Parts: sequence; C-alpha cells; structure tokens
Amino acid sequence: PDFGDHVDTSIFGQILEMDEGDDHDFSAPLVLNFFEQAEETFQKMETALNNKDLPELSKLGEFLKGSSATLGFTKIRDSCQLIQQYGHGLNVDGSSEPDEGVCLKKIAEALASARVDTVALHKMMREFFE
Repeated sequence: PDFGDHVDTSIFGQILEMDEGDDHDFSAPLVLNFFEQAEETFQKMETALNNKDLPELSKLGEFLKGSSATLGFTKIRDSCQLIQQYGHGLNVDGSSEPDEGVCLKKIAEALASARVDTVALHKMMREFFE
C-alpha cells in the first residue's frame, strides 16, 4: 500500500500484523474508530474556535496528535501539532505570539488542513480495506 506522505508504512505496518487472516479483522475496526474519534474532535475544535478558547484548542490538538501518531498518520499529526503550539500562543520557531486573533486564525488554517487530510486518508483507507 502506497499512501504517499499520509502514512508512515513502518508504523501502520505494525497495525496490520495484528490481523488474523486477510479480512483485516483488527486494523479495520481500529482505523474506523480513529476516524470517528477524529470527527468528534474536529467538531469539538470547531466549537472551541467559535468560543475563542485557545487552551482547549491546544489540548484537542495534542490529543489528536497523539492518536494519529500511534497509527502513523503523519500529515494529520503535523497539523494537530500546529494546533497544539498555536493554542499555547507560540509560533513554529518557538517564539511567543501575543495576539490571540492571530493564533485563532493560524489554528483555523491548520484545522482545515487536518480535516482535508483526514478526508483524503479516509478515502484511501476505504479503497485499501476493500
């Protein structure tokens, strides 16, 4: 399976080992569970944006970063890392960003990237598991 930059094959590959037989009896429910979880998190983020709660956004980013990391979903993990950082009021270089308005705008961009990358991956994973 050639998922491009979306998936770390060395990590995802280890998920696939847990399948007994060729029906993907373990990996497929797991991946499904991740997309549901992601979808829930994105909704809770979309609300957190609406209420301009930067700490919440930071934590949701960190949470979803961790679960995408576990499965090797690199592009999603990265965008969630940015949400974590911008939620703590920091730029990519580590310098502080004191303008909340700027932070929120950067989070919005990274949330859009995350959602789009999730959808892209969901499709490929659907092709893969059929």
